[PDB]
Amino acid sequence: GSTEYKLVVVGAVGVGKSALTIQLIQNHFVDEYDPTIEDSYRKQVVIDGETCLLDILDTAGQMRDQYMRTGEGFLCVFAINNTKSFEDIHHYREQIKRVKDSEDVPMVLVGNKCDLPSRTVDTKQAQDLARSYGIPFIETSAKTRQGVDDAFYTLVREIRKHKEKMS
Ligand SMILES: Nc1nc2c(ncn2[C@@H]2O[C@H](COP(=O)(O)OP(=O)(O)NP(=O)(O)O)[C@@H](O)[C@H]2O)c(=O)[nH]1
Ligand SMILES: [Mg+2]
Repeated sequence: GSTEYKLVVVGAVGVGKSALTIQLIQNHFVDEYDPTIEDSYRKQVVIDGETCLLDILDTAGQMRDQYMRTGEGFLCVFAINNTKSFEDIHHYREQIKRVKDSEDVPMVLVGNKCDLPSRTVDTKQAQDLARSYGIPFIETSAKTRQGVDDAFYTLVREIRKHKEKMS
């Protein structure tokens, strides 16, 4: 078996967690909203010449300790027209560090819905927060597929760097 990576997608209700994950796995988008309880998915990919098995947990917007314990890296999603969702990232991250007992947990900040018109969260404020945390920031649109593969592949790169360092 090729290296397995356990990725967990977290963020507020309605930000696009499910829409990003379904683009990655099935290559389509839907407008209809079906709220998530707890979903999981598996996908084989090649990243930087290496075959990876991605094991993805797609979490509910509104159980937390257990997924924080199992995940190796976290996709922290907000929507660019949802100020509260952006503010919520601080609270997710604190809960993660506390569960892992560690200042260093692989994470990627994702600002989704970049296809929409009136953004209430600006790029600079998100870039600033990612610089503070020492993690990457990626803008995405699950509607168009812009950035989707980059978001997940970057998270795997962050997990690889963390194993190297911990060694
Ligand atoms: N314009 C646009 N709409 C999107 C985008 N991503 C998701 N949406 C829309 O936003 C709504 C919520 O998407 P969804 O994937 O269900 O969000 P979620 O974060 O999984 N919700 P939950 O926490 O309840 O499981 C749907 O109407 C969906 O089509 C996007 O990038 N752009
Ligand atoms: Mg969902």
